[PDB]
Amino acid sequence: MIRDIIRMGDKRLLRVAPQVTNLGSAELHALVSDMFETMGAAHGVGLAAPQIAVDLQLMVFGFEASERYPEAPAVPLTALANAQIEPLSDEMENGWEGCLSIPGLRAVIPRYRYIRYRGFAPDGSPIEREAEGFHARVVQHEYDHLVGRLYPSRIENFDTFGFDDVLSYD
Amino acid sequence: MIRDIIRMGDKRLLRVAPQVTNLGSAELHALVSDMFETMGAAHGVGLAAPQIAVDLQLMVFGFEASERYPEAPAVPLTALANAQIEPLSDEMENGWEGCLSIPGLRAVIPRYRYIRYRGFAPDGSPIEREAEGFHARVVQHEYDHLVGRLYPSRIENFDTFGFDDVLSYD
Ligand SMILES: O[C@@H]1CSc2nc3ccccc3n21
Ligand SMILES: O[C@@H]1CSc2nc3ccccc3n21
Ligand code: NA
Ligand code: NA
Repeated sequence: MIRDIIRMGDKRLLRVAPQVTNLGSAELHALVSDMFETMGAAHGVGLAAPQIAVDLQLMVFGFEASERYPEAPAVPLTALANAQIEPLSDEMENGWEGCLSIPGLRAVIPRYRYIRYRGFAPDGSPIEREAEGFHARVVQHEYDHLVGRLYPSRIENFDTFGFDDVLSYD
Repeated sequence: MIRDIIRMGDKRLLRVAPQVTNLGSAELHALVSDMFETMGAAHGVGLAAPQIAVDLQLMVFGFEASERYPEAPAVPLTALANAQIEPLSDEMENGWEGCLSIPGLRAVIPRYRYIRYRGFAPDGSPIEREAEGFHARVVQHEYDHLVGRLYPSRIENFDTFGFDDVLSYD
């Protein structure tokens, strides 16, 4: 079932989300299924549960082909509970981000080029991966939702922030 | 004649505008007339010429009653060329701002409570005023356009940035 994606300005995007404690259950499966469905109808590459007003440490993400990032390598379809992130180097990298809770806009945002992330699949099996580049940037971005943070508070160059149909920065 | 209001992301909002040198002329009058008309149809309280892709140090502003700031005292209808601004104290004050080039959004922005501004009416007579509060905040905001600056780069508390129909911060 497709859920409403709540928009920047809602206090529910601002909360610190608690852990998921129902791994392997029917309720988590249905929620995760809703999130992939919702991500998909809105053409997202990642979606964090608080963007659907569900206060949990959960995100889904991934795709083969993105309408919005027609330049980006495939990121595996992934549902991730209780995400923890560690930078594997200090190399920062700039890239374009948008967000389904901030429709119509995009900005350039610096993120770690290399990370490891860890957590659990919805069936409870553990997940740990090294990620680089866009894959990494997705996971760091969806993680910020779980701590009540959106991309605008990460912008360093406000010349790059604007509407997607109008921007012409490189 | 109502002009297109260009949207955040256009490089033309980012420029340092040159001075107006055609005070008292027919061309400036028609431009200023267009700006009041454009401000009015979009329900603005201020409009700076670069928001209409006109690269000049010019702004119009003022109103008796605002749809968007139903709480705010009347600010006199004013067209101002070659604006210069000086804070008359260091008291900063927070208040809500939006912008016609950033439709649908608003944030809390700190501005000087007290200023003086100086420049010229379109007929060439000089203007100097002390302004406080909302009047001051309008003029400082429209001035930032003339130097290629929008309000998001002034936000200190990103919890207050969001869509106008969704926000519930105090
Ligand atoms: O603009 C898209 C739609 S959803 C999403 N999550 C993201 C994380 C990083 C970079 C881009 C995105 N986007
Ligand atoms: O949201 C409105 C529409 S235009 C404008 N210029 C401004 C300057 C300061 C505070 C608010 C505004 N606004
Ligand atoms: Na918060
Ligand atoms: Na600039």
